Amino acid sequence: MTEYKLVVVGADGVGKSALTIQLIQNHFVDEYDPTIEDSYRKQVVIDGETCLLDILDTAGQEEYSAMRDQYMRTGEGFLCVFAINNTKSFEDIHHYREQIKRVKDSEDVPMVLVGNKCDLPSRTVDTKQAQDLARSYGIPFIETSAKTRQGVDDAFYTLVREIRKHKEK
Ligand SMILES: *CC(=O)N1[C@@H]2CC[C@H]1CN(c1nc(OC[C@@]34CCCN3C[C@H](F)C4)nc3c(F)c(-c4cc(O)cc5ccc(F)c(C#C)c45)ncc13)C2
Ligand SMILES: Nc1nc2c(ncn2[C@@H]2O[C@H](COP(=O)(O)OP(=O)(O)O)[C@@H](O)[C@H]2O)c(=O)[nH]1
Ligand SMILES: [Mg+2]
Repeated sequence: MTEYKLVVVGADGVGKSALTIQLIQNHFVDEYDPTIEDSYRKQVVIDGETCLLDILDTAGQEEYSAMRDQYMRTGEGFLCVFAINNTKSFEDIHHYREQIKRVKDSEDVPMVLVGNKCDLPSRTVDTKQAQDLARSYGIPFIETSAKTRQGVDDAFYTLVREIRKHKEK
């Protein structure tokens, strides 16, 4: 069975854990332990292919040990998540993309830009801003809500499709 290693990265509080738990459990958590970094497996069918998705939901101290470099280097594609009500989390996307490029030693790593919390009314990052950023990176952009499940399947499945396109060479 085909396995895909997905990694969810981004600032604290953008909804990485809520997105992961929505995908895996079809339920919205109002709180998820900020001390829990972990990987979950989910079997799905994407475009007729039965896959195993291994989803690493990242958390912990900001540290750049060689061990953590190798841990991140195992990821085959990355969801780079910001929240559309938090401009700082959007400005931090550059950082996460650069760190992925660094550990993967490539400018062509499967990535999807995810603007989460799209159910909230207090939007500070406009859609055009995010699509412009994603266009400049050459990656898809998807708006999601872990609360309503809007866009959640599409974000993770689009990442899988990006990994397949990379694997085809
Ligand atoms: C509370 C919590 O769980 N986290 C916080 C944000 C994400 C997690 C882990 N921590 C963390 N933070 C940052 O950047 C935080 C900012 C804001 C304040 C100072 N910095 C720099 C920017 F301004 C943002 N980055 C990381 C981080 F890069 C990694 C990590 C580490 C290594 O060695 C490789 C690597 C490769 C690819 C990656 F995507 C990431 C990531 C993420 C990598 N680990 C934790 C980070 C604080
Ligand atoms: N309204 C709304 N709240 C969300 C959404 N995603 C996450 N949250 C909330 O934002 C807070 C932080 O989410 P969390 O998953 O812990 O973010 P993480 O730090 O990136 O893992 C929690 O209270 C979640 O309930 C969303 O799409 N909409
Ligand atoms: Mg979390």
